[PDB]
Amino acid sequence: FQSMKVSVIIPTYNERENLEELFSRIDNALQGLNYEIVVVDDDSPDRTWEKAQELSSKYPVKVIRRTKEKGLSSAVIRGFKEASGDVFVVMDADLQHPPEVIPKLIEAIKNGSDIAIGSRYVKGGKVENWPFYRKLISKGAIMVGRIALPKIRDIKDPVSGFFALRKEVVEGVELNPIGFKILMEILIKGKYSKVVEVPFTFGIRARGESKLKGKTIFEYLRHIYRLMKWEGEIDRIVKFSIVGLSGILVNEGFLWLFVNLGIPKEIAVIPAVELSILNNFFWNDIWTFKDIRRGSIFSRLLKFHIAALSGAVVNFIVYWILLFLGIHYLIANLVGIVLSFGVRYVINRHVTWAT
Ligand SMILES: Nc1nc2c(ncn2[C@@H]2O[C@H](COP(=O)(O)OP(=O)(O)O[C@H]3O[C@H](CO)[C@@H](O)[C@H](O)[C@@H]3O)[C@@H](O)[C@H]2O)c(=O)[nH]1
Ligand SMILES: CCCCCCCCCCCC[N+](C)(C)[O-]
Ligand SMILES: CCCCCCCCCCCC[N+](C)(C)[O-]
Ligand SMILES: CCCCCCCCCCCC[N+](C)(C)[O-]
Ligand SMILES: CCCCCCCCCCCC[N+](C)(C)[O-]
Ligand SMILES: CCCCCCCCCCCC[N+](C)(C)[O-]
Ligand SMILES: [Cl-]
Ligand SMILES: [Mn+2]
Repeated sequence: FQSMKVSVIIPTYNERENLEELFSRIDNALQGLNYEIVVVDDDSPDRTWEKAQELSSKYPVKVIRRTKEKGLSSAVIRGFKEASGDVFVVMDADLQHPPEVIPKLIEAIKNGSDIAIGSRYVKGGKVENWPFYRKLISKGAIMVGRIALPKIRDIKDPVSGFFALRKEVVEGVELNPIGFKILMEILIKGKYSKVVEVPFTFGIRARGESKLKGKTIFEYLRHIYRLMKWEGEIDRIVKFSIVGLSGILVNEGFLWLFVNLGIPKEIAVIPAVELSILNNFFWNDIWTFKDIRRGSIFSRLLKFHIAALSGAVVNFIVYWILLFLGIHYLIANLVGIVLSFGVRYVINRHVTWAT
């Protein structure tokens, strides 16, 4: 069936030796299928944009040197533009991504997926010769993206550099050239309805020096912030905070009201807090999250209470922990309130008004 063309897009920088075993193993895996390889190199000081060209005699290889421009994600944007295939496959040259599972990816694409991800962390997936501290900071950094961007909540490896997509997913789509996480840009900005994750084994880099670890992590946070903006999440947070402020005022306003109406001070505290909670729920349901209301309004009210109490507990715990650590009590109080706002937001976005 793959008379339809597959472009295998490979960003390189000082990859050398691998080309031989890379192209060999790719060809073996994609035997007799219609495919091209699209190497996009940013003027390596080291030997190839042109070592790849001598292998053009043995392999269907198109080579691109960008000399004005530089960057991993940027290279893949370029590879998209220059590829002529129906299906794009993206991967690294160092053989950490095994060409032998490329068939499983395109197979997933043929079966109806718009996007097939090579995933270290789905059932079956592996990453060999890694400490578990290393593996968990990885899943940790990922979890930050899965929580901050509800759209990729169910994607266990959205930072993977190993994936396939139908050409249509990225056609007419403007992808941000900054960074290292092109897959994440696509999951947020691309056109698709089905994504699957395909287990594979992350291999040891056979040969050559490492050009990323570690520059990625800060860019990755800056990237998540850019995506949060694009997705409307930053705008929801600002409204949620504005509504939060109104709640603090309403809480005090009823508290003052109840003491001059006869009600004792610590019996008054509770109706005051409940009214502030209800106030906060009302404005969030018709403003902050007006567009993603589901089910009964009572079910959401109840869940909103869980998020409010969770916020209160987090505020309590964080505060006392910072005091024991010797932080000034006003900083401790400020961090308390901000972490409580963050946790309330997350639980509301993911539970109360989940998408
Ligand atoms: N044109 C161009 N190509 C690059 C650049 N940087 C790297 N490439 C190529 O992109 C690949 C990544 O370099 P590695 O040194 O192997 O990175 P890694 O640490 O193994 O990271 C991989 O795993 C991460 C998640 O585990 C991925 O997020 C990451 O993108 C990559 O797949 C290599 O093929 C490398 O030649 C660049 O700046 N410009
Ligand atoms: C605490 C400083 C922030 C003040 C902003 C107060 C709320 C902004 C106005 C939002 C209402 C506008 N609109 C169109 C939704 O009605
Ligand atoms: C579509 C309805 C628009 C709702 C307008 C925005 C409501 C914000 C109300 C809370 C603001 C009160 N406060 C204290 C911040 O001024
Ligand atoms: C069942 C007892 C409940 C005790 C926990 C106290 C709840 C505090 C809720 C804080 C919310 C106040 N505010 C201003 C953010 O709305
Ligand atoms: C939510 C109900 C609104 C009640 C209005 C309360 C008026 C503010 C209280 C007067 C201010 C007195 N004090 C002690 C704060 O200076
Ligand atoms: C992991 C939860 C941490 C809870 C911290 C408990 C607070 C300790 C309070 C010490 C002094 C306050 N007081 C009045 C009880 O003495
Ligand atoms: Cl709240
Ligand atoms: Mn690598």
